Amino acid sequence: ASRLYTLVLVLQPQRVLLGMKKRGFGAGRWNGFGGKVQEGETIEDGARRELQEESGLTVDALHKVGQIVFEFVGEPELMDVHVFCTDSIQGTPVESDEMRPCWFQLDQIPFKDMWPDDSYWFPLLLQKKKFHGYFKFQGQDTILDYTLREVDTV
Repeated sequence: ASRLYTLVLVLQPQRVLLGMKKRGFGAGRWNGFGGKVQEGETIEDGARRELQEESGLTVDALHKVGQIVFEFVGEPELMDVHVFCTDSIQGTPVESDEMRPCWFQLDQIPFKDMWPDDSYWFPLLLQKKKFHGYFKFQGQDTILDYTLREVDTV
């Protein structure tokens, strides 16, 4: 058993929007926007909801760019993360209770203050390659196992 999550990256030609997670899981790291998919919404609709709740933004179109499965040692549910991108946003990002948004130049992405798996798969998002990733963490800092590959269909 896995649990569905979303992650949304707003990726423009020379900049990417990230949020500093203020509370809960991953607090104190920059990440894309997202969360648990709820009952009664599609995965994409949950990604839009989470982007709106966390950043205030709405989007015309979301593109599927990846799937990453996370195992956390000692947690029974795997996280099945569906990764989306958009260039097209509507509105100005604003801070929420969960996230403080900020734009980053593509050569200044703050990997040292991001989940450690991001260093591995971001290069693929930036190159516009679709991917499937798996990472096994021991706590929040150590990757014990991982796999990563490009795919044709996400």
